Amino acid sequence: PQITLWKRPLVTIKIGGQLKEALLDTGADDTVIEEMSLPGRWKPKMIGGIGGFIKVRQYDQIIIEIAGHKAIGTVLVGPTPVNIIGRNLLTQIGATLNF
Amino acid sequence: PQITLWKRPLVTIKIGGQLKEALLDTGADDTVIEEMSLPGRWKPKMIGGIGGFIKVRQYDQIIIEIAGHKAIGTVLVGPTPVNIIGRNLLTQIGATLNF
Ligand SMILES: COc1ccc(S(=O)(=O)N(CC(C)C)C[C@@H](O)[C@H](C[C@]23C[C@H]4C[C@H](C[C@H](C4)C2)C3)NC(=O)O[C@H]2CO[C@H]3OCC[C@H]32)cc1
Ligand SMILES: [Cl-]
Ligand SMILES: [Cl-]
Ligand code: NA
Repeated sequence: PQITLWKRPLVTIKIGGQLKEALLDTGADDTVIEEMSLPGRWKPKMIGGIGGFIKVRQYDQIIIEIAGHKAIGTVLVGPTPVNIIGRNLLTQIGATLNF
Repeated sequence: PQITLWKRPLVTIKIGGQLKEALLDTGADDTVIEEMSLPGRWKPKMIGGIGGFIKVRQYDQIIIEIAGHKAIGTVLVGPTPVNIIGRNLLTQIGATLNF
């Protein structure tokens, strides 16, 4: 699809068996999902943006479905009010910025 | 241009006669730049990032070139980890997300 930026670029994703809405975010290096359980081992990480840093759990090799396209990669889980699909998974679905 | 997301989508901007590097950020509603001097009056704005809320200076109707495309719009000045070009100016340069 071609997604305009007049509004936030929100799509439906499926992760951990759950359907969620998420933001396609080219400024996020990594994908960050609101608090949820995922299977497998994890390790702590700090990520920073406007306002400073938050602590998240890093899960590797997690599959997501993003607007109908399957991808696999690292997912960070932590206290965010909005699910963020970051570059590590945007690349896998062939997303590009065009102008 | 068509910009893939394997690396950060960094571009050169021109604002205040000066060249700076900025990140094209579809998850930002607003454009936020690090401390610099801009002409005219400013207004207060609170914006919320991943780490919490910060006060910024809002300057309206600022001329800015982004990857060679001309925009005239609102620029927020404050402590950001990187200069970010948000949707208010991405729309002016005709950017879309495609996959
Ligand atoms: C290492 O991997 C990551 C490291 C950092 C982030 S980040 O969420 O902090 N951020 C990085 C960027 C600031 C360099 C991504 C941004 O797109 C962030 C994305 C957010 C995702 C989620 C919803 C909302 C607030 C917050 C939580 C940040 C936008 N947007 C943002 O801060 O926008 C501000 C400027 O415009 C305004 O409009 C939106 C908030 C404000 C994500 C993954
Ligand atoms: Cl990854
Ligand atoms: Cl590619
Ligand atoms: Na894992």
